[PDB]
Amino acid sequence: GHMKFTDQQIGVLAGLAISPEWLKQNIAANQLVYGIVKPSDTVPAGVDDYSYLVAADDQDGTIIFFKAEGQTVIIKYTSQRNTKLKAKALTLSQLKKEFYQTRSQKREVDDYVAGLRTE
Repeated sequence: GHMKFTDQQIGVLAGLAISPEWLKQNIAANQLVYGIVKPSDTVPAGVDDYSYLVAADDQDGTIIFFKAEGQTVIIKYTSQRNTKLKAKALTLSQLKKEFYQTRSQKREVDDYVAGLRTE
């Protein structure tokens, strides 16, 4: 912990970085779930309390794992469910300066945080 931001707020940046259009299509109809891995369901290695973005209908379709630790985000995404994740490490600053530059944008980004499902 001892961090800043909230995971909710960071995941939008992490998926605007990785298929922003797929993030948008799903938020348009609220079809996007924000949920945590946990020792809960079938998952790959190295995500043990990572947040994962998927749509409720896109299970095998497309998926984006992320976790902010400190001032880094390790985005772990794939286009094939049955194979391991890629890795994009960025600083939390990188993502903020890509998808949180302006003041007006702080609406839209936080709007994508408030048009997700959580369960």
